[PDB]
Amino acid sequence: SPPVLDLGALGQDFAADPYPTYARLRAEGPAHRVRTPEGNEVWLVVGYDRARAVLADPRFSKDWRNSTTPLTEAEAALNHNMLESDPPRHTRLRKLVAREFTMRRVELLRPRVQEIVDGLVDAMLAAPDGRADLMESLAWPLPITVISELLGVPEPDRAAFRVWTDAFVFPDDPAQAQTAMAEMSGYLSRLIDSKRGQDGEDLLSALVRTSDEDGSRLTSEELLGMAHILLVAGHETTVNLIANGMYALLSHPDQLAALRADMTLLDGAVEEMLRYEGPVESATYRFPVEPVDLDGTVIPAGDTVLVVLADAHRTPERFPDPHRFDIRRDTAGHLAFGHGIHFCIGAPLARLEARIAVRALLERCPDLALDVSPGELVWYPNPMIRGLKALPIRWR
Ligand code: HEM
Ligand code: NA
Repeated sequence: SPPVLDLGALGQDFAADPYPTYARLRAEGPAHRVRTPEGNEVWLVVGYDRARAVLADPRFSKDWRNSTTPLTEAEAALNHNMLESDPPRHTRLRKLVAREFTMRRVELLRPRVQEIVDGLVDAMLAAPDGRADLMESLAWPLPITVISELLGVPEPDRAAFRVWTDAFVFPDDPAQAQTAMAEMSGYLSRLIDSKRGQDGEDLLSALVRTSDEDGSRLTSEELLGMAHILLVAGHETTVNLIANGMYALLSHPDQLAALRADMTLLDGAVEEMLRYEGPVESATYRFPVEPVDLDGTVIPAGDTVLVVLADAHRTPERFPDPHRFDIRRDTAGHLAFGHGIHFCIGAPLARLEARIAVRALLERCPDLALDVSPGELVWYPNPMIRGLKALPIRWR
């Protein structure tokens, strides 16, 4: 049970390029005890077949009642949400919003998502020197705007979320992440109270009435948990898809040129962005309900287990020539949105946002290029998140 590797000790080189580390683990076997840079001891599961199996394996629970790790008040306040639940709670909670997120319902959002991206790109192109940070200009504001509109988060409240997620992803120290959790929990409880009795038609207003009409269908703690998960999971990964995906495309001129020559390759290109540079480096916490033996390594009941999606996607038996970004590759079966009962409910909306943003950038910036050498980029060390601090670009 002591870790074999402290990922914090490896520093920024590991954050920027974690792949050799994970591949070395994979060659030793499927599961490994590590300490993360944040100080948590966890098991990593590596290798595509084992990763896909554990994601779908009901022996691995998502409910903190099966973890041996105790929670703070702030943590406990937010965890009654579907991603941190098992059936039957999972089943009930996801049913409450499944209809909002279907391919057909999401498709009705297209004109508004297009308007948002057109507006943000209009503002970017107005820059004096034909330079911007893609993160600040597009990748961050697009997804927070879309989820905020859907939920009903007023415009001046939205900037706080970048501060909070910065604190959850890359905390200066553990106290800072706890403070941000406490702040966010209080804000969401205020926002829920502010919708009650206001006859709003946004999704948070509907969820507040669902809870008030029957507390057995959605309890007040699950109402706060649902607001939390939809708002945070509903933008944070999309931001990094857009920036990671655009970094990949701009880093590979042959693929960029293939896309420009045939824009019907756009959906496959966004799938290979997910496969090659997806934002979820490792899935969210799983806890074995009983001891689980993975090819002779026994993970104790209750320990925290991270499924390393990033290493599954570089397993060459499953994705041949895995280090090549190839927008024409067969990407079907990637794990970037997970697999099994927790498979991302946001996938149609994430795809719609990322496809619209990538198309608008290529159409509106015919000479788009990176305005930064790779060595000036700064990546997050947390093995759960693959993402950049900034992505400077330039166009004609
Ligand atoms: C490119 C963007 C996205 C990626 C890569 C992504 C990835 C994932 C993954 C890997 C999981 C499952 C995690 C696990 O099993 O541990 C998941 C779950 C989830 N995602 Fe996404 N996501 C994205 C965008 C979105 C959006 C736009 C929404 C807004 C609805 C959203 C809402 C959720 C929620 C609520 C869950 C929990 C589902 C459940 O437990 O049944 N996600 N996402
Ligand atoms: Na990382």
